Amino acid sequence: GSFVEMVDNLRGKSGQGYYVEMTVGSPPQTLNILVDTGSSNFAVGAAPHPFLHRYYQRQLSSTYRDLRKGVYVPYTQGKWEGELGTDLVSIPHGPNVTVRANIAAITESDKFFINGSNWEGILGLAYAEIARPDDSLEPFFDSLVKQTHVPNLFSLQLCGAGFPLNQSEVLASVGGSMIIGGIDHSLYTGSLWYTPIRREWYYEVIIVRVEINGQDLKMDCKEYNYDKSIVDSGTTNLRLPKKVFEAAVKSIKAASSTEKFPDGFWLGEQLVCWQAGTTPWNIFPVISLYLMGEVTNQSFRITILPQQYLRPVEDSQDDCYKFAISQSSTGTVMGAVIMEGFYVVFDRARKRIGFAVSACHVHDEFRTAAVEGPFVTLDMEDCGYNI
Ligand SMILES: CN1C(=N)N[C@](CCC2CCCCC2)(C[C@H]2CCN(C(=O)CC3CCCC3)C2)C1=O
Repeated sequence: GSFVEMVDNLRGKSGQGYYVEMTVGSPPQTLNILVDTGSSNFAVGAAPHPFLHRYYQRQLSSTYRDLRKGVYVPYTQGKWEGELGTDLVSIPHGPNVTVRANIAAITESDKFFINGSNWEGILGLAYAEIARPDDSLEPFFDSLVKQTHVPNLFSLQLCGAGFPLNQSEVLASVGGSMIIGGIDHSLYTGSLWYTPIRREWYYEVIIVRVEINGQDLKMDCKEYNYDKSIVDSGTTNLRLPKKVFEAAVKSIKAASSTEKFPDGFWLGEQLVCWQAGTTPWNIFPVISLYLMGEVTNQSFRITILPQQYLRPVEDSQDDCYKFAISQSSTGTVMGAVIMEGFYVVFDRARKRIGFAVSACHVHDEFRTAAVEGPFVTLDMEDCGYNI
C-alpha cells in the first residue's frame, strides 16, 4: 500500500530517460541507471567515455566474477558491446536487499550514452527471451525475485514536468517513482485497470480501438498491433505503425485545424512555440487507446492529453514543444510520454499490466487524463498479430 522508501527515487525526463540510483560491487560503486522496460540486460559503462563522469571499475570490486564472455548488442539507432560478469547489486532507494546479478560491462558503444542524461548504464526490466546474447543470461529482476522475498511485480510513475528543466533543475528535481515489489496508492487516483501481458518477451499488450477526441480511427484492430504493441520506458514517443501513424496524424491535424503547423512539426523534428502561458491546449484532441481487459469481451481505455503528447523543449520566454508521436516499422511503442500520464503496474506474477491516472500527470483546468471502463468489445484476440 505505502512504500515511502521508494517514492520519488527517479530523476530524468522523457527525452533523455528516467533513471534510478544503484550500487554495484564491493565496496559499493554508485551509478545512475536508466529504467528500461523495453530491454532485458543490466548493462553499465565500464570504461572511459566522453559523456560519462563515472563508470563501473571491475578491478576495484572484490565480489566481481568474470563470465569470460563478450556480448555485442547492435540496435536501430545505436550499439553497445561489453564483457559479461556477475557482482553484488543494490538499489539504495529500493528494497533493502543485495542480489548477485549479471552485469554487462560496456567497453565500447555508439549513440548509447547521451550527453547530460546523468545515467551511466541501463536496467533492462523485460523478460529473458530478449536478453543478449541469449535467454540464458538471467535478467536483473528475475535474479532479484529468485534470491529474495520481493514480490514479482514493479510499478512506475514517470513524472513529466510539463515545462523544460535546465541542467541544474533536472538534477535537483524528482522525476518519479519505481516501486519494486508493490503498488503505492499515493501515486494514482481512481481505479487500476489491467490488460493481459500477451507474451513474456517485451511487455507486449493488445490495443483493440483508437479514438481521437471520441472519433473512432476505424482501422482493422490488427493494424494497431502490427507487428506488436509494447510498453517501453526506454522510448520517448508514442510510436505507431506506419498506417496507424498516417491515419492518427490526419485526424489530429483535422481536430487542431484552427492553427496550421509546418510539416517538420508533424514529423517530430521541429519545435512549435507560443508566447508564455498561451499554449492552445484546447485546440488539440485527446487520444484514447482501448486495451484488452482481463474479462472476456471486455476492454478499458486510457486517455492522454496534448500535455502528454506535446513534449516541452527549450527554444526566449516562449513555451515550446515537439510532437511526441512518431512512425514505427516495428509496431506500437507506448513510450515515456504516454507513461507520464499514468501509474503503470508491471504485474509479472499475474501476467498483466495495470494503468491508473497518475497523481503527477500534467493537465489543465478543463481536461484530465483518464483510465475508464468497462466497454463491451468482441473478437479482441483477432487484434493480435501473428507471424
Ligand atoms: C528502444 N530501446 C530501448 N527501450 N532500449 C534500447 C535497447 C533495446 C534492445 C531490445 C532487445 C534487443 C536489443 C536492443 C536501448 C536504449 C538505450 C538508450 N536509448 C535511447 O534511445 C536513448 C533514450 C531516449 C529515451 C530513453 C533512453 C535506447 C532501445 O533501443
